[PDB]
Amino acid sequence: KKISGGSVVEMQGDEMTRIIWELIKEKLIFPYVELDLHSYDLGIENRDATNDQVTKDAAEAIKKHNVGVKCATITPDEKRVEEFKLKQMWKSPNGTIRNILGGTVFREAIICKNIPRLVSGWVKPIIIGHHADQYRATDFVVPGPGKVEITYTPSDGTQKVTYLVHNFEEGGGVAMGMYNQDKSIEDFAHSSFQMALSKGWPLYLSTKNTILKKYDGRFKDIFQEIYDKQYKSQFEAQKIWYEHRLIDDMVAQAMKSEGGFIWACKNYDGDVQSDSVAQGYGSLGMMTSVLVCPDGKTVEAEAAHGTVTRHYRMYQKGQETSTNPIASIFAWTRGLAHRAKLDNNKELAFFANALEEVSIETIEAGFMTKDLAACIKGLPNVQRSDYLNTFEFMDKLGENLKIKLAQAKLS
Amino acid sequence: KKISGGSVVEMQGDEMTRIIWELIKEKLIFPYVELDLHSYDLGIENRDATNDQVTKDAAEAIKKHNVGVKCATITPDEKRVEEFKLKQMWKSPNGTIRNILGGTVFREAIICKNIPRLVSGWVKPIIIGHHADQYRATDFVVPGPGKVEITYTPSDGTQKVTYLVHNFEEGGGVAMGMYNQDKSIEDFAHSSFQMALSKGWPLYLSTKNTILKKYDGRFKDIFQEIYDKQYKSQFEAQKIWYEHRLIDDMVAQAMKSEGGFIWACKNYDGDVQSDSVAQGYGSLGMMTSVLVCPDGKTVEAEAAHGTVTRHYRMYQKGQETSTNPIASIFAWTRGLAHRAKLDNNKELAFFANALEEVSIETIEAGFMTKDLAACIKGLPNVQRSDYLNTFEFMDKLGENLKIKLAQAKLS
Ligand SMILES: NC(=O)c1ccc[n+]([C@@H]2O[C@H](COP(=O)([O-])OP(=O)(O)OC[C@H]3O[C@@H](n4cnc5c(N)ncnc54)[C@H](OP(=O)(O)O)[C@@H]3O)[C@@H](O)[C@H]2O)c1
Ligand SMILES: NC(=O)c1ccc[n+]([C@@H]2O[C@H](COP(=O)([O-])OP(=O)(O)OC[C@H]3O[C@@H](n4cnc5c(N)ncnc54)[C@H](OP(=O)(O)O)[C@@H]3O)[C@@H](O)[C@H]2O)c1
Ligand SMILES: Cc1nc(NCc2cc3cc(Cl)ccc3[nH]c2=O)ccc1C#N
Ligand SMILES: Cc1nc(NCc2cc3cc(Cl)ccc3[nH]c2=O)ccc1C#N
Repeated sequence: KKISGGSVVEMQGDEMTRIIWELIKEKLIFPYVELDLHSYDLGIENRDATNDQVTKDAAEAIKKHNVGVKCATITPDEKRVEEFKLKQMWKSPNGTIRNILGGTVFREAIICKNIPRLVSGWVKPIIIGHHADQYRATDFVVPGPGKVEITYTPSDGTQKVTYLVHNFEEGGGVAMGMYNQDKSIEDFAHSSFQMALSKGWPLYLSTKNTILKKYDGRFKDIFQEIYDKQYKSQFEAQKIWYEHRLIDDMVAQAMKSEGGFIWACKNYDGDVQSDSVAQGYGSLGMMTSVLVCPDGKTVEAEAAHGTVTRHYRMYQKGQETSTNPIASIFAWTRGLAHRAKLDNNKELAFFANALEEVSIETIEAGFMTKDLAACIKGLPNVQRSDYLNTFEFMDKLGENLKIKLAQAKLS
Repeated sequence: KKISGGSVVEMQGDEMTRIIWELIKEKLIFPYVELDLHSYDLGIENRDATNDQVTKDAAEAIKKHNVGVKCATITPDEKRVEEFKLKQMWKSPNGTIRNILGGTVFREAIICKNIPRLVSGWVKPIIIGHHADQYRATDFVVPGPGKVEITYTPSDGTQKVTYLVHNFEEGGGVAMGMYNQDKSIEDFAHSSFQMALSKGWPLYLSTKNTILKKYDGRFKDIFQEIYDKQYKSQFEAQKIWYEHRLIDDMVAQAMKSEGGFIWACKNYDGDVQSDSVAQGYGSLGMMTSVLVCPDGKTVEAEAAHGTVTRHYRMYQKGQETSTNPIASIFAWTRGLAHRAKLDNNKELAFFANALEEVSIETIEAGFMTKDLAACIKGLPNVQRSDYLNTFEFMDKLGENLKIKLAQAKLS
């Protein structure tokens, strides 16, 4: 008998991650779990043939079913449009899914004891939620002298208000306007509080409300009042807390820490690709994300990395690859964990736990892909004997998962 | 006789760095250099007694004599007001000096062969330049539904451009105008190019011009314009170069590099206190911060760390301290090096370089403070015999500086 897993939305993607994804299904999920599988094919070719309709259906299906697990997908640029002979430059599937579901993206690196962290003392997870404000900035060029003003015009016909941004008296420059709605800050707080409670770690919000007393102040105030009104009691009953920190203070305290907290980052750039610390552990192969909706009901899980084109080109040319499947595995285990939580499914919750722990324990036992060996050894000194290829590593996790599940049949 | 060093503005500070600062003066500078020394005591008690007049006079003195070397100071919080019975929560002296002088801050880690880096590849210094954006922003509350717009009116009156920032439809929020003058971007480029030519390293500018196509577009354009018109020649002379990089590209490239480059960071997210990589090595006492004014002629140097309160507590209680003075020493050498460039002073240029080498050479020979020995071995495997205390380390440097300067009659 396999475990009854229930309703899961699954999105197939592109290139190397598509390959790894099928291995995870074939070798780690399907042998143990029976799913009411809502599979959508978000490969670039299927997205093109359906005029991106598959991406919309998949999003609507997560809304309906509450648990999405997504493979990484090609976001087409002009070079991909030539490669695939695409009908048009299809928007990022991630963009499409985000704006339908709403939510806050939380990223977390998976800790192995034998894999050096940026701070050696980091042994508990650090979980970063970003809002999105560069993404809704209206920026322009100031060609020469003149006034830049930002104005608020009430919908109710009361007096417009005007604020001077700058009087350019000599020469030009550059100017932009940025906003946040109360509604989005409330969603971000709720997603942020829901996560801390569910992982049982404390929550920090970092801002620069010393400089931006109004803009960042609003984030501090909404978080604080939603905490007091709605979450304080639950937090104290898990012996955790919420606290606001100035960014300077948060960074300082985080580098002194052991980890084990949620960090809500009111920030200009929330991209993984521009975050040194995300990029200064193992690979993006050890970075997982979850989109958490404010309801605390609906979750979408993916690897924080891309389709690993470089490795895929090697795999088409027949050459040996060593691609880290951990972030992709943890998309599955976080989705199934959330499935298990919604359905009070003790067996699926155990299984999801077992697969996370077999993943960490396999790497901790010395069995790893090249990227992780390069972290221990330095890339110049890595030998073939220090690591496993993609298929060798997936077979080793399969071996260990079988053994841990056989042993667990004593409870 | 000693070397004639000329005018230097020196700023005394607080707690552990004040102890080390005097020790550097008595053991490494004063025995070999005579200064026309303009000394300002920026200790918290003298700031309070003078109602922070000493801070304002010290900044004016830097503008007049062109070279400042500053010890770390206490930035008062509520606990410091209590501790010292302060009259007011005085503003950071760094802030007061920064906003008085303006210009570009460059932070740089000091590299030793035997001290591990956050990335092994890093064997040459990475110098980050940032302007001294979000400080001159107008932020406000959008009290309820309506249109937030930003509008440009040229002083000639020939046009009116209105951009929608956001139509608030579902309650209110916050909004914000930001600007930059072309002169400020030009000052930032000139400093960045001069630093690259002065150090013999290539220069990268990073922006987010994929999203802020115009705001960051203007940065990219002005840097390219200034390069092509007045630096390309001298860059090719010194076999270095200048390129723009998308921040997403720049980080990944940087983690896979050997270092040895200047990194102009356009980034509202951007200052040393909110940079996690810089905190890593700053808190080792291996990071300097040089403010470089537009003129090209005025610099303030300091350690990128605090007063090291915990070690001061240990010293007040008679415990042995092992505090790293390298960043404090490199503030002096960077300041003396600039003094020497201005005055065309070969003897002082030589002394400055000779002290940097002695410091690095002493650590490479295995003589270091606890934190450095902890970096190599791990704190748990550190024995007393692996490190020197504050005074033993300053004695070793002194002894080693005397040897190297005595052998300035050998070759
Ligand atoms: N759907 C998504 O979530 C998402 C997000 C980002 C990008 N993408 C898409 O992915 C495609 C490729 O983007 P990209 O190559 O810039 O980014 P990427 O696929 O994340 O790969 C960047 C590099 O990081 C390393 N790396 C990333 N994931 C790894 C893993 N699992 N195991 C080992 N090494 C790993 C590899 O470095 P080495 O080459 O040094 O070995 C790889 O070439 C694009 O078409 C883009 O649109 C999708
Ligand atoms: N003017 C400035 O330059 C400046 C900038 C920031 C802070 N500050 C002021 O500094 C005061 C104290 O702040 P803080 O103690 O949290 O920050 P800090 O002085 O940077 O020290 C923080 C920790 O970093 C390590 N560390 C820093 N410098 C070190 C060195 N030279 N050698 C060895 N270890 C070193 C120590 O870690 P361990 O304890 O684990 O050894 C120390 O406790 C505050 O009142 C603040 O206002 C001023
Ligand atoms: C323990 C660890 N956790 C990570 N979690 C995500 C994350 C942490 C983080 C921490 C800091 Cl201090 C700054 C930026 C960060 N960005 C991240 O994406 C990322 C890297 C590492 C490491 N090493
Ligand atoms: C070799 C080295 N150089 C440093 N230079 C300054 C610096 C580099 C840097 C690099 C990156 Cl990839 C990201 C942020 C950074 N911030 C900095 O302040 C900082 C740390 C280290 C180290 N290890």
